[PDB]
Amino acid sequence: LTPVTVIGLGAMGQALAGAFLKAGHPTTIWNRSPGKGEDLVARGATRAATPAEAVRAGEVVVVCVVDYEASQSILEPIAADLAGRVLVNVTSDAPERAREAGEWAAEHDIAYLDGAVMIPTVMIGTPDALLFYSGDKAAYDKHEGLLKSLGGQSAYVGADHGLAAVYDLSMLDFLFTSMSGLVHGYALAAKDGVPAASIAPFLKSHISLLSLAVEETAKNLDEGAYPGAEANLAMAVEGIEHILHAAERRGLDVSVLRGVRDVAQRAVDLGHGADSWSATVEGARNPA
Amino acid sequence: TLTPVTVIGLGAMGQALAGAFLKAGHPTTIWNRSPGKGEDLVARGATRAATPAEAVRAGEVVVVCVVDYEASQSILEPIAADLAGRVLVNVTSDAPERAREAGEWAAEHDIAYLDGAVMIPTVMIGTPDALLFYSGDKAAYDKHEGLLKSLGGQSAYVGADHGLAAVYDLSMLDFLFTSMSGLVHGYALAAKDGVPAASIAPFLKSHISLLSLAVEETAKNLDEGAYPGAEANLAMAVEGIEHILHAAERRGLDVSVLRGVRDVAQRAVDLGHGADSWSATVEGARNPA
Ligand SMILES: NC(=O)c1ccc[n+]([C@@H]2O[C@H](COP(=O)([O-])OP(=O)(O)OC[C@H]3O[C@@H](n4cnc5c(N)ncnc54)[C@H](OP(=O)(O)O)[C@@H]3O)[C@@H](O)[C@H]2O)c1
Ligand SMILES: NC(=O)c1ccc[n+]([C@@H]2O[C@H](COP(=O)([O-])OP(=O)(O)OC[C@H]3O[C@@H](n4cnc5c(N)ncnc54)[C@H](OP(=O)(O)O)[C@@H]3O)[C@@H](O)[C@H]2O)c1
Repeated sequence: LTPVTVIGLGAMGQALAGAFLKAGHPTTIWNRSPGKGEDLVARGATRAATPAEAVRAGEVVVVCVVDYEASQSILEPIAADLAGRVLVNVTSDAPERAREAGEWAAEHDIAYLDGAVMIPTVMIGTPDALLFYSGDKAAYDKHEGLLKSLGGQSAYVGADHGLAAVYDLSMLDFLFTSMSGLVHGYALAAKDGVPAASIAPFLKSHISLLSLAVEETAKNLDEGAYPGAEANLAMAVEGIEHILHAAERRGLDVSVLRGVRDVAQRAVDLGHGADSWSATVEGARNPA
Repeated sequence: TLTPVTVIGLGAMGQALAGAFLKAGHPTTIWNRSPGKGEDLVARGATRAATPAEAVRAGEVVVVCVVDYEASQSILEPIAADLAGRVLVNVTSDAPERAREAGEWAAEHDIAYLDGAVMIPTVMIGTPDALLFYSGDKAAYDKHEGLLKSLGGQSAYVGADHGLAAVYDLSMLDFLFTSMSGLVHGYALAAKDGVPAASIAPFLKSHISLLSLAVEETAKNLDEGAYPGAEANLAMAVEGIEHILHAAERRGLDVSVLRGVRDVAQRAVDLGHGADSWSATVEGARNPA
């Protein structure tokens, strides 16, 4: 039963440590700020007094903090104590930061997986939870059972240390932008006296539509073909402008809709008014 | 015999509506401003009218589906005399203000009026996955419910206010178009590092599932004014968005949408919500600087 260490006792670090304990792994925890995660110690975790003590207690060291400025500020002073252990950083950040961390790990003889948690804390430790990994495949295979205690959908995506961050940020781009639009549409409805509870059942239709659009948009963008006969971009721009101006008249922030509209109109300017929404990729890639 | 219907507008959606009326056996008359559209509807049995006046005279119910209300009212106003008596159904997507103006005009001309919206793509018209909203004259909706239900399983009359369907429509399209922008953007980000969209797509089901539950939870949070952030705080999410925005900008992508996403979230943090959940961003949307 491989001993593991969790660096970071924010919401997600605590979830990761809890899943390791539930799976029966000896678990050691550490956080910059004191007093967090009381229940983890009640569940059997050892609380380390220093970062070096923490890493020396784990054959695998899992880091989950807010950014790589934070993670590397913790890890750089203790590089010598990471020798012979597998370092796994699941902090969400840019591929450039993951690649820099990977170069530093290689310099110090530290087996390295750079990863990402793609689901909320309550899903950690369940079969459906998705986590990405990239880097040392031998280390991933050796500790696959340990890692799968965090989520059944653990997905290794390649040896390049930035690849997990590519998949992570691309998906979060979609997710956060979508969550912004969800809040915004409910805010628009509320301005006109419609509670969100009345809109929510109908949005199931747009969730189903998004599932179809995931596949079609992927094929269109990979191909560079944007067939618009059944729904053209010029029509969509007019539709978006109606939303934009309605929300503006109601005193809502419309920075997001203005961006949606501007990127779409840019693609129209580039010749894509008869193409589908997928042609907006041309406006995103070729801004004015 | 079956109720005769007229479709005004032979763009993509008008053609789909006319095709569904034909499939159900309704006599169907069609008209479009520009020539040469919808000839396959004529082959399937539709009658092409030469003018909008002739088109409406052939229908007990008149269904309009054009690009905006500037367009629809420019067609309908000159033919008010021929519309009197008939039921007018406008499913063009536009602002509630335009729908209320059109409903007032119809009422002042003794035209029974439904204002509606098509919420799904053309392939779903005539199927159980169709969703259309209607608001306005309940008596006309009830009389012609069977005709309207030939378009789609979910045919939802929402209330008397002529602008109410438009509120439901634009609120949902706000979500849909914003989400579609993010889907294109995320795939574009992946491609900048050589990752095809086909490689990202299989994993997006995880986030569609998240969004499916967020639809319900976010609705409750906003209706209640409760934004519990213990398990995912807004300050953490702002940093996450920053990383996406910088990664994308450094790869040469337009980041206007992410900048807006971040700015509304940051405004909510500035209003005291850094420990609350993403739902607290409604306060930034409502109280811009
Ligand atoms: N639902 C979720 O919560 C969720 C889901 C998927 C992914 N994630 C990812 O998980 C990561 C952690 O997020 P979280 O939700 O756990 O955030 P959180 O609850 O805000 O925790 C932030 C963590 O980072 C630490 N930290 C920040 N700056 C630091 C510094 N300069 N030095 C040392 N430690 C520092 C904090 O330590 P202190 O306690 O000392 O501040 C804490 O342990 C993020 O990358 C996030 O995107 C989270
Ligand atoms: N396509 C979809 O997936 C979809 C889904 C849901 C809702 N809708 C809604 O359906 C409505 C129609 O969209 P669509 O996809 O059919 O658009 P489209 O294919 O671009 O067709 C536009 C229609 O409007 C007409 N039009 C434009 N300006 C006009 C004017 N000044 N006078 C008269 N006619 C005018 C066009 O006639 P000409 O041929 O003479 O230009 C055509 O019939 C929009 O409100 C849209 O949001 C569409």
